[PDB]
Amino acid sequence: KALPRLKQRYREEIREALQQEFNYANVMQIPGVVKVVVNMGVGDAARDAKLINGAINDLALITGQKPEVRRARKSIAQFKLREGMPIGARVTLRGDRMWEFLDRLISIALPRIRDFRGLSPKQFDGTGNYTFGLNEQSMFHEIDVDSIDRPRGMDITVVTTATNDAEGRALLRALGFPFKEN
RNA sequence: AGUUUAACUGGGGCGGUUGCCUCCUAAAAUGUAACGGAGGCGCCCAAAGGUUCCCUCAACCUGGACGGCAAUCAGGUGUUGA
Ligand SMILES: [Mg+2]
Ligand SMILES: [Mg+2]
Ligand SMILES: [Mg+2]
Ligand SMILES: [Mg+2]
Ligand SMILES: [Mg+2]
Ligand SMILES: [Mg+2]
Ligand SMILES: [Mg+2]
Ligand SMILES: [Mg+2]
Ligand SMILES: [Mg+2]
Ligand SMILES: [Mg+2]
Repeated sequence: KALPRLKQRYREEIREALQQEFNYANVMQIPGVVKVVVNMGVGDAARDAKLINGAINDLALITGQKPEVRRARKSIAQFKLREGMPIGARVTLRGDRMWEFLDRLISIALPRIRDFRGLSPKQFDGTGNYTFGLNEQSMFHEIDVDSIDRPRGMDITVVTTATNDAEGRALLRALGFPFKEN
């Protein structure tokens, strides 16, 4: 009875546009976004685990889902890290949660991006993938700026079903992220 | 005053060893020496035990920023090279 505007968009207009613009043999060659990944590894828990709790608090308030933290999958003396210390916080999505969060992000954080300049095609990998790292956490609405103690990191990435980068870029710009003009 | 004050030893003495475990020497059953070649043990564990269940890496291209050659990542060749 309730469902996200991007879900509808995908069903009716994005799918039709991509089909027309690439002449797929079948309807569903249309790649579809698979997983929005939201993790973080500070690397500072090796000296103090207090900041990890705050980062997870930010992740929970941003998502409402309870992020996990992983240990030192290997151990490195140079990084002063031993296996078993928690360094990486994760929080994942799927489906309606994926696209509600994506709509909120596109509507709020992107126009809210200080000195926003658009994102380039070239950080793809040719297989329809898209991932990079957030300047600052404070960009988000539900988070409180008066309570942020130290500027820490967040990431909410997107992925595709695209076989190559061509379809990935086509559908992604159809969704309408701010690609550069070069 | 009665006694003790090791053996191995390529002469003795000084060095080193003295039991146990792994490999090679070992001639494709076992076994098989040398002061031959090389390494460890005199523990750890209420779970690192039992069982049931889930699942499997690392190699890999990219980076909304720190964050770098490497921190967490997901897309999608991935057969122990972890
Ligand atoms: Mg894809
Ligand atoms: Mg006598
Ligand atoms: Mg003798
Ligand atoms: Mg002699
Ligand atoms: Mg001698
Ligand atoms: Mg034999
Ligand atoms: Mg003999
Ligand atoms: Mg020894
Ligand atoms: Mg058990
Ligand atoms: Mg992935």
